[PDB]
Amino acid sequence: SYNYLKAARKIICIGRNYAAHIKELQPFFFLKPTSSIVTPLSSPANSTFNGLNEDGTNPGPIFIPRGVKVHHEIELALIVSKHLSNVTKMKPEEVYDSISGVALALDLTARNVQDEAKKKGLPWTISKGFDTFMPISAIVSREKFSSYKSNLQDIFRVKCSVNGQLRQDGGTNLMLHPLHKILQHISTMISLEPGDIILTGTPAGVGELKPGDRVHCELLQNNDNIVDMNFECENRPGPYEFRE
Amino acid sequence: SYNYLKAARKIICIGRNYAAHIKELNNQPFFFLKPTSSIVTPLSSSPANSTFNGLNEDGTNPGPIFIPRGVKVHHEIELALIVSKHLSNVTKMKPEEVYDSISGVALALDLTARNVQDEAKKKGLPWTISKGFDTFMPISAIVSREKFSSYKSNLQDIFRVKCSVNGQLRQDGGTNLMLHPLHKILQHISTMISLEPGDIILTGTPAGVGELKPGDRVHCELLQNNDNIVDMNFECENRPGPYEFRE
Ligand SMILES: [Ca+2]
Ligand SMILES: [Ca+2]
Repeated sequence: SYNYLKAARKIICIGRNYAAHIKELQPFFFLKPTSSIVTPLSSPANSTFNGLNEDGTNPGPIFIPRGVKVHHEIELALIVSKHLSNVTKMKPEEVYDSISGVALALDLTARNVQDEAKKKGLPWTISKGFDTFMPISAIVSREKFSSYKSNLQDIFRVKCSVNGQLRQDGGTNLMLHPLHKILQHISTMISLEPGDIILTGTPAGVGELKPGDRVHCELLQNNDNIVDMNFECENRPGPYEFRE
Repeated sequence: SYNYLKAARKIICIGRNYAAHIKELNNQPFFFLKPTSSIVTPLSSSPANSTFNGLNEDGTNPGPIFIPRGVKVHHEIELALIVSKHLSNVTKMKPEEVYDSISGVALALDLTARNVQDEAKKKGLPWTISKGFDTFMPISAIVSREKFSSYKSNLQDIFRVKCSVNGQLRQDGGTNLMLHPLHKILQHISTMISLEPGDIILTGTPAGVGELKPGDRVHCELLQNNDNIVDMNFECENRPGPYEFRE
């Protein structure tokens, strides 16, 4: 089921949210356009995005734009199911009641474009929003993990492999800002509504992606595979070309 | 009609897009997104502690401009285009094609948390929050293209925008001062972030940016061939939540 993708009016993400070292066991956010959504192949002309299908699907490859160095970032996505506006405080048990399920997503980033944006203090939008820059899986309904209703913070494990090599493998228990604080903090600035997709950060191990690479990503629940997706990278057509 | 608002999948904006001195007129651009959750319409357009609870079947969201605690807000009056078709990897667009790529235009305010944005700039961090607070995109009803069907060969020079606060005029400029024209904006954007019917594109603001504080009265308008086609007003208030900016 990819239908939830049609109800997504917004995609807000959190950055640098995973511990790289034991000792560290403040936050910034950025948007991603829903036009960047792309779904696995097994789910017009010169077009790199023509809108989602009736069922919310958008099968296609990752379009690496010319001149751009793309880095992959595997992440757990929350599918908000309630209206959250200026929440003063949320407890772990409440995350479950605020979402309809989760999904496995890749927060593709145009590294060199972002490097230049950070240098000039300019918007990150483009480096984070190219078409297909948010490859995502089908939704995993909460009922599938209602048994962990009181706290979902430690049950998930996310991993990403490129060309048969494991590059990222982290558990959500390494998260710096927990799920309940993410939902609460955000609501005090940019109110959330049903259908909103929230990316919660990526674990260490970010690597690059080039045309021809095969990406295999997984989402585990108590070390049990519940999401397995694959994407192929190709050259983005059109006239775009990034040159510093 | 504010129904178009319900169909907007995204809001993209172009920055520093207006000449401030004659000199540049006889001759680079960056973009950023805004959440549709930042939309707010005039009080006469149509729960608890909520500064945004979704749009009505109307497409409206009548309300004040909620200014966050500790935040300094700057107003930016701008012309918004309402895309009507799929634009992806377009190689070239002529001024004449703008009319057929939109269903109309609207008058919008691109509100910004200046001190929050200054900090982001220094730290090289995203502008999202400084540009996305609820109500940070006050916007008018739609102006259907038939209204200006007569200039379908080139709409670049027929509009003018103006913003005034507490009775005093602050911003006033014609779209003829735009550094990057409407057809180029649409074209260039499509080569990175494809557009689909319903997308809203903010096209930049003229010089004269100023501040808005709780209790302020904002009056903005859009003219076509120097005739007022849209006139909207907004009230500023204190954001009612736990948020507070401190440097
Ligand atoms: Ca990320
Ligand atoms: Ca602006």
